[PDB]
Amino acid sequence: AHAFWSTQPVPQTEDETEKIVFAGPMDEPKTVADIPEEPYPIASTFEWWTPNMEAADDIHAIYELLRDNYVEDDDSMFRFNYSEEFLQWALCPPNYIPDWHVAVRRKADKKLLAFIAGVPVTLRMGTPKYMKVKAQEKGEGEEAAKYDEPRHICEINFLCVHKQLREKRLAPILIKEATRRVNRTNVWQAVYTAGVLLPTPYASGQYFHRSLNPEKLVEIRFSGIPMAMLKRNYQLPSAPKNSGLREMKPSDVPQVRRILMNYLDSFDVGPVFSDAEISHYLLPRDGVVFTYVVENDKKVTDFFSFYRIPSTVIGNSNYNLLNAAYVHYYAATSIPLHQLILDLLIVAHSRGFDVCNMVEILDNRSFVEQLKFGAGDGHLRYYFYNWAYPKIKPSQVALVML
Ligand SMILES: CCCCCCCCCCCCCC(=O)SCCNC(=O)CCNC(=O)[C@H](O)C(C)(C)COP(=O)(O)OP(=O)(O)OC[C@H]1O[C@@H](n2cnc3c(N)ncnc32)[C@H](O)[C@@H]1OP(=O)(O)O
Ligand SMILES: COc1cc([C@H]2SCC(=O)N2Cc2ccccn2)ccc1O
Repeated sequence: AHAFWSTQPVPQTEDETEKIVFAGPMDEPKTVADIPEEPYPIASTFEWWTPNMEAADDIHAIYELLRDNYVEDDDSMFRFNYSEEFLQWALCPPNYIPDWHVAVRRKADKKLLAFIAGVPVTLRMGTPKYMKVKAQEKGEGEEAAKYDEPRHICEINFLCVHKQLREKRLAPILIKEATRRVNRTNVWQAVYTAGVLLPTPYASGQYFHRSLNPEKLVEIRFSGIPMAMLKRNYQLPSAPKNSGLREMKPSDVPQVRRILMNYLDSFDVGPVFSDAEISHYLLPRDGVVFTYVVENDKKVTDFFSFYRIPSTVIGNSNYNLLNAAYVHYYAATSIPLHQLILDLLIVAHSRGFDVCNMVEILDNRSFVEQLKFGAGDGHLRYYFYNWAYPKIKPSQVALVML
């Protein structure tokens, strides 16, 4: 059984979620007034802390916790090493809610012991297309469309319990207190992803990896194999191919918004961004996010973005860090996607990245073979809290998780 997740308003089995035909809430309907104003009880040796994620020193403390105690691969060879500048960026988008950033500290020495963050996101999460077709067949269109409006919900990430406190049931308490703070803000859904299987994902996709520095990837034992031929296989132009590719600037915001919103529209689950959220999530930030538009005749017709997450290489001597670029949002209207993403690779490689990672969401599958991405061991499972949702393919997901 799941002593925690069984008590939660999520579908409980694969079986249950094959049964779901309409999008909609699961729990009893509640009001802010129904929600306790006191934080969830925790042991007297601990205290709740709300870090200030725009304070360098508080960001550094979260940083160290995640550097030492966040997500590893199944073989404990790699561990995410999210940068401080990246943490500020991911956790402080426009209209972020400081109270959604939730820590536990040892009351004695203020040692940071645990963390979970929520940020606001406006998400389209109405009944998916294949199920609206069935609803129409059965004269149930209105029930199917009832929750079509884009919803203001919580996106959770960065759940982390210090290694020294593992399997002590501290993660359920963090999730309950996060849930409480979010509910007190009159928000009743969340979206989150995990590499592990929990009850119960609405979508799952494989990760894909494109080697940019195979010598290094082999050396750290991420890849296997002659090195001259492997280098030759993965070699890339030294400069981008699309004439008038350039980094995004602030005046591109409205057109990038337009073409992104038009594109993400075609997917069942996807975010809606204001101009302020496009500027936050897509304007270039050194070491963090990198975004390039195609502009021809003073008009932005395509773009791509990727973000950086270095990983600690745990076992190797010769290297302590892996530099990885993650495919972020993009849109193509003037060139095949593979031609657009080729430039992403050239740019990533030119800037010193070792590998380009993505999950098979969006139309990421459409360029896998031609650009030489290979399937990895990772899977990313997508979940909602308090939201019934029919199983969809990952190529119907348009929400990139950081
Ligand atoms: C309305 C708004 C709602 C807001 C909240 C929305 C929900 C958000 C949900 C969180 C979204 C997070 C998205 C990400 O950030 S996914 C990345 C999570 N982080 C890591 O994997 C870092 C390395 N690992 C750790 O820090 C710990 O092992 C964690 C903290 C993950 C578990 O700590 P620990 O190992 O010390 O265990 P425990 O004894 O305290 O707790 C055991 C219980 O925890 C359940 N568990 C294990 N892994 C996960 C997991 N990734 N999501 C949710 N639950 C998980 C597990 O099944 C068990 O419950 P049950 O099986 O007994 O029933
Ligand atoms: C080792 O395989 C994977 C690792 C990961 C995550 S787990 C901790 C981490 O640092 N990963 C990122 C990573 C590590 C090595 C190569 C590419 N991506 C995601 C997808 C994968 O296929």
